[PDB]
Amino acid sequence: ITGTSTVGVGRGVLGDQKNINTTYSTYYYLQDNTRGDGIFTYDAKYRTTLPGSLWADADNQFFASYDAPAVDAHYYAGVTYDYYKNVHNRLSYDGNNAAIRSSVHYSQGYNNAFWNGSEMVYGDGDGQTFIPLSGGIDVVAHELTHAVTDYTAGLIYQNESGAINEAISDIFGTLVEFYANKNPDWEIGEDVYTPGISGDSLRSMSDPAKYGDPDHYSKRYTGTQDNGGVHINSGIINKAAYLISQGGTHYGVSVVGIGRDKLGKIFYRALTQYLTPTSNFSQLRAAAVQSATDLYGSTSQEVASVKQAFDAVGVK
Ligand SMILES: [Ca+2]
Ligand SMILES: [Ca+2]
Ligand SMILES: [Ca+2]
Ligand SMILES: [Ca+2]
Ligand SMILES: [Zn+2]
Repeated sequence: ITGTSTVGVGRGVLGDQKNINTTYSTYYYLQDNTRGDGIFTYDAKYRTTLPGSLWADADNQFFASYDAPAVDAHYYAGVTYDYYKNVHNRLSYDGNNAAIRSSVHYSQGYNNAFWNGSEMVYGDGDGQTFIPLSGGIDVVAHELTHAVTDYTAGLIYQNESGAINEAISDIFGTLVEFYANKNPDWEIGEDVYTPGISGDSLRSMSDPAKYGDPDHYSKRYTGTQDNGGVHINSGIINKAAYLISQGGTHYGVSVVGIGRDKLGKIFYRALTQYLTPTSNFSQLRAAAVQSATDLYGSTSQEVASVKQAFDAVGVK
């Protein structure tokens, strides 16, 4: 919409108060004109038609419980855009400031959120397995990171390249969660998963086996479910990225950690310069080694740690 940029206030899914960028033109819309070609949030009104209606509000105050998921989808897409711009110098997901669109209230009792190739979509959850999925900043950044991958490596969604594609989304979702300093951790989706159980999450990067996902290449899933295990075998790469950052000894192999910032620089470089649509785990290892070589030198500690981490999860 064409109108005047302004700032409204609301409450997110977890009850926290936040300011959001809106546009005024008769109604106040969830349209943030301060980032790129804009961030736009739509109401899918419990249907599956997309994108639905651009979210309109009469007084620029978003404290209704129906407003919550829209507030957080809108706000956390702004934080993800800032992370990619300020840390990696990338303007939106295509690198040319493409508008970011999200729809919330998709379907009824829908336990998922996803990047469909053109925009983000978030269910409200059934209230037991999940609460509205846009309340998790790691979920929002995970999905939007699929858009970055689609415009760069283009990793196909199946078998090892799809597992890499999912791991990349977990890694960057976790880095965004650390960047916003929102009670950060190495788990995925803990803010919106099972509101009645404390301490759990959908997946763990620090110990993927806690939920039964593989943490070593010898335990990979070789069947056909989940497109060849894209959400299961991503644990092998998640564990490797956790080790590179944090260090540790895993199946007898010791890794010195180099921290999150270098982790993010190496993987972003590998993603935007060396991975291709059909890259497999062994090609990911070579891409990450080369990236760390480019940035820090072939005899750096950083290259050494990337090798040890992939050796520790059995990826040669
Ligand atoms: Ca209102
Ligand atoms: Ca957290
Ligand atoms: Ca998390
Ligand atoms: Ca829980
Ligand atoms: Zn994903």
